[PDB]
Amino acid sequence: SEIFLASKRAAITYDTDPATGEPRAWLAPGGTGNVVAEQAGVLNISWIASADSEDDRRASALNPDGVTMELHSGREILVRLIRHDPAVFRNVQNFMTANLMWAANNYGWDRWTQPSFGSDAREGWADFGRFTRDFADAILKSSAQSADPVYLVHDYQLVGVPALLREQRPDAPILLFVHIPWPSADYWRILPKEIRTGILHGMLPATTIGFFADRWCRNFLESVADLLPDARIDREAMTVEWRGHRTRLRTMPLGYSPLPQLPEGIEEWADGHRLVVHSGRTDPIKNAERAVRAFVLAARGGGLEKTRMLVRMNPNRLYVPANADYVHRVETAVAEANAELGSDTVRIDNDNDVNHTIACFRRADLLIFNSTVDGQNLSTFEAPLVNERDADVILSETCGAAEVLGEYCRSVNPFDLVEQAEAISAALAAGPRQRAEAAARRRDAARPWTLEAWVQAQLDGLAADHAARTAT
Amino acid sequence: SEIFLASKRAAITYDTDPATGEPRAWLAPGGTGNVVAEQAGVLNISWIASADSEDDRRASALNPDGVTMELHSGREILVRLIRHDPAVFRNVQNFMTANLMWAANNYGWDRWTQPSFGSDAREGWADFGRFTRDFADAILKSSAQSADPVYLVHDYQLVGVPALLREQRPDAPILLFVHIPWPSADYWRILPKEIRTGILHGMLPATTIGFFADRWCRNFLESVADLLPDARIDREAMTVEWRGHRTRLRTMPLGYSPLPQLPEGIEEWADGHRLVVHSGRTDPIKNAERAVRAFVLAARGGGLEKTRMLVRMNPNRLYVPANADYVHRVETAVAEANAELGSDTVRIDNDNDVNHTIACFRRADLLIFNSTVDGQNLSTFEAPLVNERDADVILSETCGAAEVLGEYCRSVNPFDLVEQAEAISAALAAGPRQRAEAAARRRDAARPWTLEAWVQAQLDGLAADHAARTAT
Ligand SMILES: Nc1nc2c(ncn2[C@@H]2O[C@H](COP(=O)(O)OP(=O)(O)O)[C@@H](O)[C@H]2O)c(=O)[nH]1
Ligand SMILES: Nc1nc2c(ncn2[C@@H]2O[C@H](COP(=O)(O)OP(=O)(O)O)[C@@H](O)[C@H]2O)c(=O)[nH]1
Ligand SMILES: [Cl-]
Ligand SMILES: [Cl-]
Repeated sequence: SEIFLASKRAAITYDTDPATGEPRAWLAPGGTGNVVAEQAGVLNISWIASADSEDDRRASALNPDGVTMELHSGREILVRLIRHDPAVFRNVQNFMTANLMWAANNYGWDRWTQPSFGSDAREGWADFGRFTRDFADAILKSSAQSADPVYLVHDYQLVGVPALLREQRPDAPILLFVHIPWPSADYWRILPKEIRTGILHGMLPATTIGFFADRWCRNFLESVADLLPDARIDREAMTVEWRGHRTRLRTMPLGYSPLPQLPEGIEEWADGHRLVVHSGRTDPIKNAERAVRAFVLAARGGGLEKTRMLVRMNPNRLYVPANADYVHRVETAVAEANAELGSDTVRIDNDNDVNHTIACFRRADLLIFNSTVDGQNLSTFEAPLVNERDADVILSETCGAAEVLGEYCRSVNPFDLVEQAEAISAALAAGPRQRAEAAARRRDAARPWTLEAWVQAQLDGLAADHAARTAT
Repeated sequence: SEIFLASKRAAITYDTDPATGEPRAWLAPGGTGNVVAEQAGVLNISWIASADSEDDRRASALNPDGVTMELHSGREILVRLIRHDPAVFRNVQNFMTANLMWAANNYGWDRWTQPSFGSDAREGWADFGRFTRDFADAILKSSAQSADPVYLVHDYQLVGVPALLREQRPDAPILLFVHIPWPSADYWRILPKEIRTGILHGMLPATTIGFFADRWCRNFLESVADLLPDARIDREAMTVEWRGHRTRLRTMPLGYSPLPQLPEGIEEWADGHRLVVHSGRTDPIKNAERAVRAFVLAARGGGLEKTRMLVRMNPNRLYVPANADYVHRVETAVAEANAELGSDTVRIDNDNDVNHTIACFRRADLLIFNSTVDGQNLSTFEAPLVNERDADVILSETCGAAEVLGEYCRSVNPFDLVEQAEAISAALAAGPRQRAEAAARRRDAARPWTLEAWVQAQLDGLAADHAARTAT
C-alpha cells in the first residue's frame, strides 16, 4: 500500500550536529507521517507539505522531488516541500485566518455588522485556487509512478485538493480530514456564493471526509443539502451522492499522542492556593475572557478564598486583529478580576512552551476548557491524563471533545457566565473522594483515543469506503 | 366555532368624536382579529392582548372582562387587554429586544465576544414566566364558558403560552404562529439551558406551530432534536412527538394586506434622477449600512450618474443599543457615500409615516430589501405591487419572503458587498421592456399572498392538525 499524505506543514527541525557542526534535517517525532509509516499495511509513504520557512525553501530547492528521511525501526518517509509563489501563499494564509475562513468555520461573525465581503474576498478565493493547484500538482507528481496510490489529505487549507486529485485519478482512495468544525448551513452560507459552493465542490470528490465530531458531519451534510440542489444526502448512512460521486462522511475522534518545571514564578505564586488553570492559544475560540469573568462570579459567591487562577496562553497569529483583540479582552478581564478580588489573584502566562503547559496541567486543581466552539480540543484529553491532583474538568459542550468526554466532565454552555460560575464553585467544593473517583473515570474515557488509533481509523475507514464506492 | 386570539398587541385607536367630543375607542382596520372575524366558519371571536399604553390601562380597568367592539357588516369582537405588573412587563419587553431574544432569533451574536449571560438572563426568564402566566390566565378566563374553544396564539412573546393552555384544556386546538425566524440548532443553543429548553417546552404542546418559511420550520425541528432527547422528529412529515404531544409544523407565508405625497423635499431632490430606495425600520437586520456600501461600490463602477439613493427608516426601539448603533452605522455610511460620490447623493429619511413609505415604493426605480435575515418581510411584496416604474427588487436570500419571490427578484447574499453592487448595476442597466416583463411576473407571484389567505391557511391547517392529533 503506497501512501501519499498531504498536509499544510510537515514538522521538520533544522539544526547543526553538536559534534560535527554539519547541517542536518530531521522529522519531529509524533508527526502524522511518522505514525502512518509504522502501520502494518503501509509499504511506503510520501509526505507533501508547504515550505513555510527559509530553511524549508532552501531544502525544497535542494531536493525538489523530495528528500528521504529516516525514522526509528529503519523506516523512512519521502518528504517533499512545495515552494508556492510568496504573494499567493501569503494571501492564502490571511484567507485562512480569522480575517476570513477561520471566522467561517469557528463561528466568529455576528451577521448584523460583520462580515462584509469585498473585492478582497474574490482575490483571496482566486489565490486559494492557485494554492490548491500547486498542492494537487505536487501530490500527483510525487505519486506518478505509483499504480494504486492512497491519498490522505489533511487540514482545512487543503479542502480544494480532492476534486483535483479525483480529476487525474478517478479510482484512487482519497480521504480528506478536516480538523476544525463545520458550521450550520445558515452560517456556512454567509460566505460568498463562489466560495460557499466552490469549497463543497472541492471536497465532495473525496472517497471519505472525516471530522472530529458527529455535529460537524451533520452540519456538513446540511450545508450540502442546502447549497447543492443536485446533491442527495442521507443522514443515517452519512453519505452524499452528487454528480456520480458517492462520498462517505465519518467521525474519527482524536484525543492525544502518548508522547517538568512550571513557568518562572508560577509555583511560588500558586503555593498555598488551589489553582484554576485555563489553557489555550491566543485565539478567540478558547474563551478565556469568559472563563475569568465566570471565575469572578464564582469568587463573589465565596468559598474561593485561597484560590488563584492561571490563564495560560500560547501566542499564535497575533497579527490577526481578532487574536490581538482577544488577548486584549483577556488582559482587561484579568486586570478587573484582580482589582475586585485583590492583587495577584489571576495571572496570565503567555508563552510558547509545551513543557510549561503540561506542568500547568499537572499542577491544576481545576481545569477549564470552555471554548466557544472547538473542532476537538486535545488539551482536554491531555490534561486529565497527566493531572495528579484529581482536578475536575469544566468542558464546553461545543468542543468536539464533548462528544467523547462530556459525560465525564462538567459540561457547560460556554456563553453562560452564571452556569460556568456555578460549575467552578461546585468543582472546588467537591471532596477528595468524589473527585478521585470522577478523575479515574475521566482518565479511562480519555485513554483509548490515541494518535495511533485515530490513524488506524482513517486507514480502515477509507478502505471500507473505497470498497463501497467501487461497488457503487 | 368560537375563536380566541391572543397576540402581544391589539391595535386600538383612541380619540374623541370630532362632533360630540365624546371619548372614542375603535379597532384599527386590517387587524388580525378583524380578518378572522370575517371568516365563514367563525361564530364569534375574542381578542386578548397586553395593555401597553395609558389609554389601554384605563380601558382595561374600565372593562376587565373585555369590551365588545363593532366592525363593518355588523360583526363584533370582544377585546380584552391585560394589565401586567409594570416592572415585569418592562423587563419582559427588554428580554424581547436585541438585548436578548431578538438577537437569539435574528442572528445578532458573534459568539466570540457576545453574548455572556449573567444573572439578568435568569431574572428576565423568571419575569417571562410571570408574563406568560398572565396571558394564559386571561385567555382561559375569557374562554371559560366556551365548550369547544379554538386558540390562536400569535407573536414570539407568547411562545410560552401553548403549554399553559394545554394543561387546562387538553383537547383544544391550539395554533402558535411565530413571525420571526428560527435559528440553526447550534445557534439557538447559545441560550442558557433553562431558556433554550424552556422555550421548546412552552411551544410543543400546541396542535400546530406555524412559521412564515420552510427554513424556520426545519431549524425549529433541528433545535428540538438537538435539545430534547425524548423528542422524535420527522423531517418529511414536519412533526414532533414528545411526551405524548404530537405537534405539526407548518409554513404559512404572508405577503401583504390589500388595504400619496413623498416626504418633504424628497420629490424635488429625486427629480431628474433614478432613485434607489431601501426601506425598513431602525433594526440591524434591515441591513441598510451594507446596502449603502454596495451602492457606493456600484457607483464607483459607473453608469450610476444621475442616480440617487434614499434610506427610508421607521424609528423603532431606539433605546436598544443595537438599534441606535445601527442608525449610527448607517449615518456614517451615508456621510461617507456623499463625501466620495458628491454631496446629496444619498439621503436618509427617518420617520414614522407609512403613507410616506408607500410613496417611496411608488417612486422607486430600484428597490432593495437586503435583510441580514427576516422572518418574512412584507415590504418586498407591497413595494412591487404599488410600484409603477417597473423597479427591479433586490432581495436577500435570507428573508422568508425569498422562498416565495426569490426567483422573481435579484436574490443576493446580504453579506457580499460585491455581489450586491453587481446586482445594483445590472438592475439599473436593464432596459424598460425587460424590467416591465420581470415586474409583471413579480407582481403575479406576490399578489396571491394576502392577509386573508394567510388567516384561512391558519384555520384550515389547525383544523386538519386537530383531526390528526385527535386520531393519534
Ligand atoms: N507549541 C506549544 N504547544 C502547546 C503549548 N501549550 C499547549 N500546547 C499543545 O497544543 C495543543 C493544543 O491543541 P488543542 O487543545 O486541540 O487546541 P488547538 O490549539 O486548537 O489545536 C495541545 O497538544 C497542547 O498540549 C505551548 O505553549 N506551545
Ligand atoms: N408605522 C409605520 N409602518 C411602516 C413605515 N414604513 C413602512 N411601514 C410598514 O411596516 C411594515 C414592515 O413590515 P416588514 O417589511 O415585514 O418588516 P418588519 O418591520 O420586520 O415587520 C410594512 O407593512 C410597511 O408597509 C413607517 O414609517 N411607519
Ligand atoms: Cl446559523
Ligand atoms: Cl450556527
